[PDB]
Amino acid sequence: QIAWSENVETALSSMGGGGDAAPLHSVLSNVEVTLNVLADSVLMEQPPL
Repeated sequence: QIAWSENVETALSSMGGGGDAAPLHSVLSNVEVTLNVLADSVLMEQPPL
């Protein structure tokens, strides 16, 4: 949560110049990428913790 919050804060601060392109997409992509790994890592067998 902290990493996501800092990333979004930095991206919004950078974008503050009247919509400077869209770095937020990268952040969003990052989340999706991470999510994909989780969606791949839950199918296998894992310890309960």
